[PDB]
Amino acid sequence: KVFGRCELAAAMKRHGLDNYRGYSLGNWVCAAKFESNFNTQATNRNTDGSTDYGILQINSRWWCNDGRTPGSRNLCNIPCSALLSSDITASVNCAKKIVSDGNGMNAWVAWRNRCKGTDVQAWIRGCRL
Repeated sequence: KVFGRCELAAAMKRHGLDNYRGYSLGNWVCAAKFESNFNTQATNRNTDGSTDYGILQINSRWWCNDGRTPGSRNLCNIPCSALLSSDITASVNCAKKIVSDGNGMNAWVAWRNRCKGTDVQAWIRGCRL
């Protein structure tokens, strides 16, 4: 499923991400944007050998089991491919765990590299929420 920006912000807010663990909604929307799109089925391969899966760009090193890398810690207890669902609930739940268990959003590679330091609230401006 593809979302538009405000559509996705509204869905993430409905799922409790606004201000979760201290992070305003735009942080989460920011880290979802990949290859010019918001797509539940997207994957981003990284040069460190890991891959970011799905709408919330969850990284396979620690958080999900990609089925290929031996010794995967799989902290969200989910196959990575299962984060490519049309319903965002599993991805939300895993992202909440990243930030909570990982002690802040520096634990989320996509956000750390692509969103940290920017005016993240721009991602939710102009939307019904």
